[PDB]
Amino acid sequence: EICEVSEENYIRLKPLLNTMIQSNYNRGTSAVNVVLSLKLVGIQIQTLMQKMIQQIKYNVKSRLSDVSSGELALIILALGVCRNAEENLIYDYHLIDKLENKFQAEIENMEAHNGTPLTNYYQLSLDVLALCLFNGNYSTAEVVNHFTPENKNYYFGSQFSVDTGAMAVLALTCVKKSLINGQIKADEGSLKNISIYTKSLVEKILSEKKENGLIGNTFSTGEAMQALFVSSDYYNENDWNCQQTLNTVLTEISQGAFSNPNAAAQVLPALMGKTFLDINKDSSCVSASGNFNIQSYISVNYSVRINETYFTNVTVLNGSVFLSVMEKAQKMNDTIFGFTMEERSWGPYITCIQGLCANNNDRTYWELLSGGEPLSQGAGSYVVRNGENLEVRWSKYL
Ligand SMILES: *[C@@H]1O[C@H](CO)[C@@H](O)[C@H](O)[C@H]1NC(C)=O
Ligand SMILES: *[C@@H]1O[C@H](CO)[C@@H](O)[C@H](O)[C@H]1NC(C)=O
Ligand SMILES: *[C@@H]1O[C@H](CO)[C@@H](O)[C@H](O)[C@H]1NC(C)=O
Ligand SMILES: *[C@@H]1O[C@H](CO)[C@@H](O)[C@H](O)[C@H]1NC(C)=O
Ligand SMILES: *[C@@H]1O[C@H](CO)[C@@H](O)[C@H](O)[C@H]1NC(C)=O
Ligand SMILES: *[C@@H]1O[C@H](CO)[C@@H](O)[C@H](O)[C@H]1NC(C)=O
Ligand SMILES: *[C@@H]1O[C@H](CO)[C@@H](O)[C@H](O)[C@H]1NC(C)=O
Ligand SMILES: [C-]#N
Ligand SMILES: [C-]#N
Repeated sequence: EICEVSEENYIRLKPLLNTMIQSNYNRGTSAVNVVLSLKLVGIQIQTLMQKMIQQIKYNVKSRLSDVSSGELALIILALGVCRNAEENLIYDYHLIDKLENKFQAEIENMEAHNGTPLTNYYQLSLDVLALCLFNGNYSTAEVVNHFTPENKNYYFGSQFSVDTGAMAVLALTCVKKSLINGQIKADEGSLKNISIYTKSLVEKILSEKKENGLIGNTFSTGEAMQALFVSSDYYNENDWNCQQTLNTVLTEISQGAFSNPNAAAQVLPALMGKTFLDINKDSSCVSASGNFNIQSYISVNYSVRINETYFTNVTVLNGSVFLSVMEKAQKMNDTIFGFTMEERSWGPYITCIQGLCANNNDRTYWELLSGGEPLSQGAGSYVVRNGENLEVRWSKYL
């Protein structure tokens, strides 16, 4: 099933539009995914598009190897949504060949280690999808090997990463199309195995559908919708009411739930009935499209768990975010609450506390909780309230 925002309700998407526009004044965040979504729905913003190229050119010279596989995949997608002059940058800077190397690097690490890539299956899926859409050299055999639905990298503890599964589905579907078309060769029987993978992932995705229509959570719904658009083969119209989902999302938007330019960007395409598979490197650009009118305090229970728990009383200004709490709590005692952050596009990401750094290969990270409950937002975004047990917990995957 595919449902779209009624053109009568197109105005409801205004906050996302604005939110993504304000991204301009932020060299910290990425403009790639922002421009990616916009271009994908036939909307062009010069100011953001200019910012995108700036970052892209800045990263081809230096950082070239520091850019992650998925990040490169995203760059490739944003430049090649439709055919324009900027698409040449894909074939000028050998980005596809670069992605093949970065993707292979992910593979190497999975063998050099217990099955963990340099990043994650979400990015891995992005890689395969990009390589697939742009005729890159990838092993369809290696795809079947590493993408089985029961793979550990689809799950975080007990939670099945809806985001990951959704992106996996999109990628796998692309290969599925690239196989039916003579666009690439594959060991016969692979199509079946891929379809089966896809079938399984969809059922898992739908299993995480909330009663209000959300799939996973708010910020996984956007791309879960895309995955479900392209996989009607594996579900009935009673297993999902798309219009309900669309309604719930529209409600949250009005509630400012997508103040995060990355959260906004990732939800935009599905709301307009678009998916990443709508990307055609051989032109579809609708250029003419686009036309736009224009002293309270609070206290919380700040826990930090490793084996033992170090908890304190923190009092901050109203409207303060989780990260601010962490910063004030680190002033109270640096030995116990001193931490390390990285900007990580999405916003501040907590890497180390007390010198204990998260390790990808060790499957370990710091989890953010509110009264023993995993947050749906990053530390910089999550506005804290009152009486909350704000726990930061050393965690693994099962
Ligand atoms: C498909 O899956 C079956 C069972 O897992 C396996 O025996 C076979 O090798 C796979 N076929 C291909 C072409 O990968
Ligand atoms: C555009 O928005 C402004 C906001 O002040 C409003 O005054 C005006 O009526 C709108 N015009 C059109 C054509 O939408
Ligand atoms: C604060 O958090 C810690 C860890 O969960 C807990 O031991 C303590 O009881 C909490 N205090 C309150 C006010 O609930
Ligand atoms: C906590 O305790 C475990 C086992 O008692 C120990 O191996 C580890 O170093 C400590 N911290 C963690 C969770 O790594
Ligand atoms: C922490 O102290 C603040 C004021 O310093 C107080 O409002 C709060 O009640 C204290 N914590 C608890 C357990 O109430
Ligand atoms: C601070 O403001 C928020 C919303 O503006 C409100 O929910 C909260 O009640 C205020 N502070 C307290 C302690 O109530
Ligand atoms: C930090 O907290 C610990 C634990 O109570 C305390 O012993 C120490 O004096 C505090 N000061 C620092 C910065 O180490
Ligand atoms: C993140 N899960
Ligand atoms: C998750 N970052």
